[PDB]
Amino acid sequence: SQCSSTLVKHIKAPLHLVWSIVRRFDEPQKYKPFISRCVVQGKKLEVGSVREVDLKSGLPATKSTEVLEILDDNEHILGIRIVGGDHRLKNYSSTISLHSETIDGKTGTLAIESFVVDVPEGNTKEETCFFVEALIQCNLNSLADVTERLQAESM
Amino acid sequence: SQCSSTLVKHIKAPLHLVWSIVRRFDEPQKYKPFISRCVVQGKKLEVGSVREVDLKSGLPATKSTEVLEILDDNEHILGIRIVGGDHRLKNYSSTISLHSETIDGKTGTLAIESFVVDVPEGNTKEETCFFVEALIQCNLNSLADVTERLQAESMEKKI
Repeated sequence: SQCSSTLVKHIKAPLHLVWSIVRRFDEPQKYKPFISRCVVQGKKLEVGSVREVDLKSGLPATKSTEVLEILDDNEHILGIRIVGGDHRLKNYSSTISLHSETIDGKTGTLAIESFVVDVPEGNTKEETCFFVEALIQCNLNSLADVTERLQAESM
Repeated sequence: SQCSSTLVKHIKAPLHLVWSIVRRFDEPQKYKPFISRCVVQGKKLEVGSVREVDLKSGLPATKSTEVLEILDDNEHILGIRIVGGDHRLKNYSSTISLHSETIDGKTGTLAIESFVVDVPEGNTKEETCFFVEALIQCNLNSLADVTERLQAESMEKKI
């Protein structure tokens, strides 16, 4: 009836740098490959700020409206809830927490993204949820590439 | 700039049965899981015939317009081309063939499906193809499920 799943990604870059990008609720296109532009109505980073995402051309969907639900600069957590948009996903919530770990002897970040979303009418978990897992996996993969180029650029 | 890939499915049912379903160009609902309605204009399944597919509710796209390109009852090939719909898929074309096999001392069918589609611009092949492979793997796995249940039912009719 509803599907929750958790995606994990190891990143070869320092936590503060990774947070610096993740934390931008007004700039998801920073690393999310399917976003074209983003507009935040109100003060960009408060809990309750709505954003209006425009996806890129030639994808199944074109727009998404999302609400920032948690931004914790302390425990490094970011929660959103999608609330509208032509993708037709219903009741989607997603949290990304960021933990400090050590990868290949140097400092690194674990990304943990959880999400919950209703399985559409007439379709099974087995048909649907691997698409949502894929998108996020892709989103995290891109965060890694982006952050690591940034951490490499610093040298 | 183009996304090309082939998928494979080993199905535990006779070829006559799988083809029985797969050749149904007017009813991809029989096994494809996202499809709600299929209208076919004029001739049912003759090369050139077009189908308007309606997707089920709550999905990122609602309609697809596809064309029958190959229907071969003898060689067991079904080729289609998508030419419209709101999935925004550009130059999608797919083709599926069914082949007979004897594996583990029990008859069966290998299905093998190859697709080709344009990659959305401003996105890379890496970010986008696995999505198309996955949907097809999804249809293939479903085909095995549907087909194999039918075999089991038929084998239940043992008297």
